Amino acid sequence: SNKISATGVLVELDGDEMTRVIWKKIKETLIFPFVNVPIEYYDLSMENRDKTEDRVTVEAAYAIKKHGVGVKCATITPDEARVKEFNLKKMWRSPNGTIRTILGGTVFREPIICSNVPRLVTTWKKPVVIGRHAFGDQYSATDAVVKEPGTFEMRFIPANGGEPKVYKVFDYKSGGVMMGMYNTDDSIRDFARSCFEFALARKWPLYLSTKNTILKHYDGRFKDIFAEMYKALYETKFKTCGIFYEHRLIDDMVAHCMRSEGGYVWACKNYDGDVQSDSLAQGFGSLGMMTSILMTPDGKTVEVEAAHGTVTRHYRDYQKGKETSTNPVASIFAWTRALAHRARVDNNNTLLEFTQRLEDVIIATIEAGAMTEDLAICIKGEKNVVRADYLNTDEFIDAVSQRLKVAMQK
Amino acid sequence: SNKISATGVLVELDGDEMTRVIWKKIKETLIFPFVNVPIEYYDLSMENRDKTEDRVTVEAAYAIKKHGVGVKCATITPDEARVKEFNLKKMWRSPNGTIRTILGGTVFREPIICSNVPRLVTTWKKPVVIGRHAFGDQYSATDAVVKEPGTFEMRFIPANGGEPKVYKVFDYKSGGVMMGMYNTDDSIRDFARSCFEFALARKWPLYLSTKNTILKHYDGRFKDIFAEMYKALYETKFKTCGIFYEHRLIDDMVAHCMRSEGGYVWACKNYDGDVQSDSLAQGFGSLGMMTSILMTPDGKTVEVEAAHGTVTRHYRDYQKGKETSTNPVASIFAWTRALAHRARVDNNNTLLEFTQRLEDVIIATIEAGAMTEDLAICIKGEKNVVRADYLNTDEFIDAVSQRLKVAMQKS
Ligand SMILES: NC(=O)c1ccc[n+]([C@@H]2O[C@H](COP(=O)([O-])OP(=O)(O)OC[C@H]3O[C@@H](n4cnc5c(N)ncnc54)[C@H](OP(=O)(O)O)[C@@H]3O)[C@@H](O)[C@H]2O)c1
Ligand SMILES: NC(=O)c1ccc[n+]([C@@H]2O[C@H](COP(=O)([O-])OP(=O)(O)OC[C@H]3O[C@@H](n4cnc5c(N)ncnc54)[C@H](OP(=O)(O)O)[C@@H]3O)[C@@H](O)[C@H]2O)c1
Ligand SMILES: [Ca+2]
Ligand SMILES: [Ca+2]
Repeated sequence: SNKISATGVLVELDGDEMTRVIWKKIKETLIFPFVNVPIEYYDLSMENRDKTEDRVTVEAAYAIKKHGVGVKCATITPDEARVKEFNLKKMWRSPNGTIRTILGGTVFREPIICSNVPRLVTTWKKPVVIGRHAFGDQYSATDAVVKEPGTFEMRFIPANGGEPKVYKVFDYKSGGVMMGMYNTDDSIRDFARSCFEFALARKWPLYLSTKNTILKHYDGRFKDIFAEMYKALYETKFKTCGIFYEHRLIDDMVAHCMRSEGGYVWACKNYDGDVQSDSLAQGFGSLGMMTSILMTPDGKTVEVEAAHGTVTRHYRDYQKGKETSTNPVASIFAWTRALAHRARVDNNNTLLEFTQRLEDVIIATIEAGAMTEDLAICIKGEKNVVRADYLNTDEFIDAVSQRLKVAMQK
Repeated sequence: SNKISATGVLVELDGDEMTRVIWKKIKETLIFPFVNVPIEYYDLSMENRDKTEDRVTVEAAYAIKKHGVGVKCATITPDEARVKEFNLKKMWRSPNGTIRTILGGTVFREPIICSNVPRLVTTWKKPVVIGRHAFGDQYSATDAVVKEPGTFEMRFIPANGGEPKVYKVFDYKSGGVMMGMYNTDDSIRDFARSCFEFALARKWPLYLSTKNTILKHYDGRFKDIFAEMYKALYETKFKTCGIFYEHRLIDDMVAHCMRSEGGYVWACKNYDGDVQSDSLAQGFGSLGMMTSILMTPDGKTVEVEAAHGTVTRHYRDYQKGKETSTNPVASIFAWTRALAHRARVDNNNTLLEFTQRLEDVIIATIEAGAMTEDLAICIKGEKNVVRADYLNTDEFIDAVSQRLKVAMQKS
């Protein structure tokens, strides 16, 4: 019972509403008792984001680049109703957006799985981790209606005074609609770097979906760039790891995902990752059972968080004194994942040990049958759920806490 | 009570490989012995499309437009390999894309369910019917890699002689990639008309996914057009059946599809409908249990078929001379679906009842354990099925024929 320490620092980003109440508890019960982390702490509450005029958000991001690891609690992103609620003198940009620009990199969503908790998709046994390429295809396109008959044309004008090449796209007769989109080789090459680095670190294979049958050039450039890089830099390493990479056609990927056991990383384009991430996440079940995690292209800088929001509907009931059974595992797993990275970077196996315990002690505690209300509802259905079927949030943490001590051997 | 018939006509398209052999028995066994509806027959064997330069294809399209109701056996879509196998001439176009263009409107995939055959998604208790647009967008789009540094711009050049309209799209420094797509107001309008008609006729409610969050002008146009057309011609008729039209984003809709019981028509754009139809394909179980049906904008003209292809691999065992358990139920349902549409235009409640019992009989056939391999692998899983769990194709069709004549008697 020597409490574990570290050698580098861990950047903590505190947040809002219900997840903050949960954050605080976790640190008191599942982290600070068992381990001493140096923590550079930025408070990203809405209150304190407003007070520093967002400066702490940016400060937090740069710290993550200096130090190399960050955990983030759910933070409210301000909108119109929020500016009236919290009296903000500015509608500040979503802190994730701010953070993500500065760090750069790609977001991987990895769900936590338990035996007894069933999935919507019977086949699924292991994580399917979708990486999403955020730099714009349709998200930075330029769209327009066509009210007159006429002709939609595309010019590529070379900057070295060279001859423009132009493209007949369509001659409309009645009305219509037109669009143009783009992407960079550098944005793609960074998307690729992230993916290869994540899947390698995780010791999973990597898939890539495109529709390159139809868009032989546009979607072709993705397939190629991944290929260029793979057999250059990654193929030997993956092959030592017992993993691989293949490009699949998007039509096969959805079918493969449907039919498959799982246990792989799925890298897909901006639009595809956006559409798929929601069905996929639904299918695995509770949003408390999944974590986000941005990974820069080098693979040394990581920001990690639960893939749910500040779960406000519950933060009301907590204010009103009512019992609440918000699921804390995604939050808890943000800590363990993030601390793991820290350990893997500093080559620190007492800390890397701890993270393995907690991760699996959580799965044990639910696998045995102690679970928050949402998981009960997967097993037992939404009618049928009685109070003895779920622990509330606080008594679940106290339940993983004892079970952790049990497995503090070594 | 002997054999019955109807005054309107079916339009039979003969197809090729395994599905052509199943086709031959389906008729002789399950439908012709109990139903004698007139048939303007058109053979569409890959054989014959070489022998008439893809021109029986087009003839058949216009045959259906003229007559109102087609049924189609699967056909080969010429690969570069199929050229060497059959004959040179031209590496032809797809007879599906050929007949679909000629007739206009939209294709709706509808799965068939059996209580004892599980889905991969533990909530799908009712069918989910994707209608894919199948025109424009990324499927007729121009694309280019960008090797130099330069500007990508878009010009709209009016036909009348007016001012071009230019759009600065991007300025490349390194290398990049570019693209442009169109869709037309009259393709979305006919996409819309068909869906509203189809959702109505089948008494299911109608969703439409877009991305008008992102693509305000482009996707909005779709949103606005269904909104226009719903109010002005369908919103009344929908409420007089107890159904609704709603738009959702594509994110909610795929979250919906996954968590929802089913029993709706989901109009998808050309790219969403290609992708999503494949997730639904696998999720329901077997392509043996799904029919593609093509409805024109007016909704008075249909060409129905099976969602699967010719089942080449099975046909290869048929040539070795070996046993095969190819699932005919989609092909049979393709008949009972056309004939049903033939009946509701003749007001023929006799033929309408035959189609419903035949379908009821194939369902209870499978619910009492009599089934083909694919459905055996759907229950027991790929590597745990043995010969004693499934019937071959002949045994199966014969098993339902026996079951059919008893249900004809007891009434
Ligand atoms: N990481 C981030 O920064 C991030 C991301 C997204 C949203 N948000 C913020 O969160 C706020 C609320 O957004 P929201 O309520 O739409 O999204 P949400 O927090 O994901 O809540 C949606 C609903 O999902 C259920 N849920 C989510 N997490 C859960 C958990 N851990 N345990 C049990 N149930 C859970 C709850 O349903 P019931 O009502 O049935 O209990 C909840 O009301 C917003 O102000 C937004 O800015 C932050
Ligand atoms: N006109 C059309 O309706 C249409 C549509 C799509 C494709 N096609 C054409 O069909 C040809 C063959 O393509 P394909 O083999 O990839 O697709 P397919 O004919 O749909 O067969 C795909 C595979 O899925 C399984 N399967 C499909 N239908 C089945 C059934 N009724 N019963 C049992 N198993 C079934 C079989 O796998 P196992 O052998 O593993 O059991 C089969 O080999 C191509 O030339 C293609 O162009 C035609
Ligand atoms: Ca999304
Ligand atoms: Ca497809």
